[PDB]
Amino acid sequence: RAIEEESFRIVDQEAGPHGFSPLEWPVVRRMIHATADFEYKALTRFSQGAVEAGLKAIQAGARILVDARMIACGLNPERLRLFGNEVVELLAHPEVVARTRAEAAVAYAWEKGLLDGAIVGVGNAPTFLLALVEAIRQGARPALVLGMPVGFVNVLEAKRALMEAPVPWIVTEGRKGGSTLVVAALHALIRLAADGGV
Amino acid sequence: GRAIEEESFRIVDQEAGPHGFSPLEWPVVRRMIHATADFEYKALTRFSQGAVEAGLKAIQAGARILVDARMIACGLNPERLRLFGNEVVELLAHPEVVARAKATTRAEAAVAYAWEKGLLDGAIVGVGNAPTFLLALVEAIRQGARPALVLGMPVGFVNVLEAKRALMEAPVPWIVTEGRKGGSTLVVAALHALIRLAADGGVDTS
Ligand SMILES: [Cl-]
Repeated sequence: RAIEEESFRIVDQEAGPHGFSPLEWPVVRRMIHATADFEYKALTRFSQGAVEAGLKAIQAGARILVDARMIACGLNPERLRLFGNEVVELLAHPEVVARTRAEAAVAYAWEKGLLDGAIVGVGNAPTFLLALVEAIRQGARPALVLGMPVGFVNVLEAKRALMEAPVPWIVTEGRKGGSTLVVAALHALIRLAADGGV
Repeated sequence: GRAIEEESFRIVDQEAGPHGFSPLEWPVVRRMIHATADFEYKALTRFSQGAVEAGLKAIQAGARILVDARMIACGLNPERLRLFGNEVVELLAHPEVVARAKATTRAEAAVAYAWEKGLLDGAIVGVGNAPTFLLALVEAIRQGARPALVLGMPVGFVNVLEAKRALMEAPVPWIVTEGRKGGSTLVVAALHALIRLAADGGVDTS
């Protein structure tokens, strides 16, 4: 229903003082909306041209590689079809499996040029985000990297690292983040990429 | 890999602080905080008398888990569902439910469907997304539905606060995240905590 609409109304109205470009506020709003946690207004950091990078990748029909099944099933298929984007839950792939399982996903990824131009969503595996910031140091170039691992170990470094990598990103500073934030930010990107950017 | 999780649980116990939870309730709250790195859940999480024990018992009975979102269904760990083989049923996205829905609230079809099919009795219900679902279910409870346990953790700004109140004054055990906070991740974490406690026969080995 329109509950979605009124919920966003309450979010903006209640958001308070926020400084985000017309294109990136919609991302933060959705994240706040999905968690009832206004602290994301302060924690969510974007790099230069993060959204455009996302909108283009999405429109370009890009592939969404995610680090958790919760993220895959969370992506509303009725939204993925619009630009027909392929979601790839690596860690659960039979090949990756057959062979930590986080590094096996990246390898299997650097072994097919998937990392290039793809939107990467990380909401759980900090180590995985490290097998990427290094893989980025080795040439791999994804369109956008959603660095939102939630956790207590390896999360600050993994994000610090990503905010230092030469690729577009959106991070949730600190220990906070998770599958819900990744999903929320993706649904927001697919929504704009379908609304022309308004 | 396993060590990291144990380590991470340690860290949450270290930074939790004074809390008013029981020995069986704590492992649940800890897991929810671990899953979100959000310490406010120590203060927002409320249990009903006998909720946890009601949960372990159902888990061990092989009780079904009915949820209001696919993220919850997929978020659950297959290896953990395997311990006591607890079938998971995603109602809101269910075929028949969506079918009935279109015909004539998809949240109403869900409960009505679940009830008619005899799925609510003995079941553990996980709500982290649809408030109107928790309201329908609560009304359905006043008509004779007896779920083993209900996790009322919808997140949001519309119908959320009242949906939880309607649950916290009902005749069924429950666990709620007070306020507007909650979500799929909280239900999954709470369920995983229940399964682990059950597997360990009610003893917090973590
Ligand atoms: Cl506190």
